[PDB]
Amino acid sequence: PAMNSVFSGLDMLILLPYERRGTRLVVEDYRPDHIYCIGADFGKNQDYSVFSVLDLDTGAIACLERMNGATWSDQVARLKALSEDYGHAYVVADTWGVGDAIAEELDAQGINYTPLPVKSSSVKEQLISNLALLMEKGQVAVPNDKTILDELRNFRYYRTASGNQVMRAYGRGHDDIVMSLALAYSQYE
Repeated sequence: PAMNSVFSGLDMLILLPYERRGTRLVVEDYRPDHIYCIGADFGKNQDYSVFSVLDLDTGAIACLERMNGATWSDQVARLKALSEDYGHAYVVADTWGVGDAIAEELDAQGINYTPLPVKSSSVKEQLISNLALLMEKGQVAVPNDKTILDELRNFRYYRTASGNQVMRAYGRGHDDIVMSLALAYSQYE
């Protein structure tokens, strides 16, 4: 890790085997005695959308779905299917700047969701610090997928011109997986 790495506890991250089924990485199938939620961010244009299914009873990711180039309606339909697959798991959705169509469609399609708009650096910092703390404590368990691990590894601290802290991917990288995981783990006690 570089000096400015956010996830200093990456050594305590539990790595899980999985089966790749198209856009899903499936660690385990639905356990009906457990309660699940899904962290969801939505991509515009060629950006990725990432849905992270978290078993709230074990603290482990059961399934992670990631894709780009999907229509807005297809993003919502895939989220609905994942929710239904995991017992009508509730969605923690980053609703900031998602647009009228997706907002209307979540409601119109009866998706079980709670809004968590990542509307400022302050909100992002709360989400991230919670994930990072849980990680150091050995409570975060994710699919052992190099893309996921690399995105976590490359998430770094910077400062703005006014001196405020910001967190973002190194170089010209992405953080859609990081934020999806943080949205899921925001619910974990």
